Amino acid sequence: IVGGYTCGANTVPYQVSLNSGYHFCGGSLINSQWVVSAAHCYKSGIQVRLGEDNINVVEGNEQFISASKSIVHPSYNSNTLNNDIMLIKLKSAASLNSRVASISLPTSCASAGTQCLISGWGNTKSSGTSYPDVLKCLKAPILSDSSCKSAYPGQITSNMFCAGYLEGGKDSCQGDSGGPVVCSGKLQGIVSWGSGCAQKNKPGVYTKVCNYVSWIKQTIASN
Ligand SMILES: NC(=[NH2+])c1ccc2[nH]c(-c3cc(OC(F)(F)F)ccc3[O-])nc2c1
Ligand SMILES: [Ca+2]
Repeated sequence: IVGGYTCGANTVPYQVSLNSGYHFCGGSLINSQWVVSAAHCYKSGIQVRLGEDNINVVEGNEQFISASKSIVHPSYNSNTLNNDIMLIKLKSAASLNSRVASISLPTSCASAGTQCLISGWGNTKSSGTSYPDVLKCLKAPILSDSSCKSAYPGQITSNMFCAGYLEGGKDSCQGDSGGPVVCSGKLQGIVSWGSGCAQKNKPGVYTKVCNYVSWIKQTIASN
């Protein structure tokens, strides 16, 4: 997260870190046995780490659960990142409490101007790599479709939305991938891609979760 702030231990209880011997993507807990992340974060040997704040130290509240299976959207395209969403089922259910909780899926899509919270352990430098130990947060607005499409001509599908600042300085970045964009208590986006990080006129692009709620409910119901 570039230009963000320290969220504070366990203030984002649905945030999860996907770990394969190191933190490589974020994710969101949506029920005690399922997590939603980005299809581009797929890999085998994923351990889901819940209740995390400092990812390099055990300080209490963490639950490390192995993924039983990851379900990448059947129509995911890695060259366009269209349908960039993946569901991960946990080997056992997580214990939910105030530090570990799920986030609700949206009943409606959010409008431009909606302010959302984006969080992650991704890079905090737009030029170079600085990875924090603790969870960073950023409050960003969803942009209008015209500004999004004007920023990435021909690269935005209807399953993507842009959120961020065109002046630059504040944005999600590598390492934040797969994580949550929550607006009004609902999971509205998944950190997907962008050109560089916090670059002027290059806002972040997010998977539009409201378009996948029936797919998520149907897939969880049959697995
Ligand atoms: N500017 C953004 N809002 C943004 C968001 C997620 C990203 N994820 C990545 C990303 C970058 C990776 O390494 C690469 F820069 F060499 F391509 C690898 C995985 C990523 O998800 N870049 C990203 C940029
Ligand atoms: Ca920790």
